[PDB]
Amino acid sequence: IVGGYTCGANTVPYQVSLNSGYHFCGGSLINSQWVVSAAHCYKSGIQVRLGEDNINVVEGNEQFISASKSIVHPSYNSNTLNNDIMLIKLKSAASLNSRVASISLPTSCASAGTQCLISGWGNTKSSGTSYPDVLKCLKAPILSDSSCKSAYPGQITSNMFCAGYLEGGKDSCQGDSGGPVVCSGKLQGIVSWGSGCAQKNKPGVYTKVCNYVSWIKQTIASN
Ligand SMILES: NC(=[NH2+])c1ccc(CNC(=O)[C@@H]2CCCN2C(=O)[C@H](N)Cc2ccccc2)cc1
Ligand SMILES: [Ca+2]
Repeated sequence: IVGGYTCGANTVPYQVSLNSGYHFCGGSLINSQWVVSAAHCYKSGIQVRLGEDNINVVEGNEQFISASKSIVHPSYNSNTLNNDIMLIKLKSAASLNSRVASISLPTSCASAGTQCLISGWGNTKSSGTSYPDVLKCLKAPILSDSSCKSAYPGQITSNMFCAGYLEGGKDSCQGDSGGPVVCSGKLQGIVSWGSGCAQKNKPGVYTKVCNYVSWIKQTIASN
């Protein structure tokens, strides 16, 4: 997260870190057994880390749970990141508490102009690299689809939306991949892609979760 702020420990209790020896992606807890992340975060051997603030220090509220299965969206395209969503099942149910909590799936999509909270442990620099160890947060509005497509002509599908600031300076970044965009209490986006980070006229692009709620609900009920 570039241009954001330190969230505060466990103030985003649905935020998970995906760990394969190191943090490599974010995700969102949607019930005690399931996490939503980005398909571009797919790999084997995932440990889900819940209750995290500083990902390099055991602070006392963590739950570390291995994934038992991962399900990449059936239509994910790795060349374009269309359908950039994946479900991860926990081998044992998380113990839900005020620091480890699920985020509600959208009943309805959100409209342009709605403010959202984006969070993660990704790079905080718009040029170069600095990775924080505590969770960072950013308030950012959904941008119009026309400004999104103007920024990225020929690349935006109906399964994507842009959010952030066309002037630059505030954005998500590498390492935030797969983490949440929460608007009005619903998981509306997943950190997906963009050109650089926090660059002028290059806003963040996010998987449009509301298009996937039927698939999520049917997939978790059958797995
Ligand atoms: N909001 C942002 N500026 C931002 C940008 C990037 C990321 C992390 N996501 C990435 O790094 C993804 C993974 C594959 C390549 N990639 C990218 O974002 C590429 N830079 C652009 C690209 C390549 C192929 C298809 C779609 C988009 C997270 C946030
Ligand atoms: Ca920790």
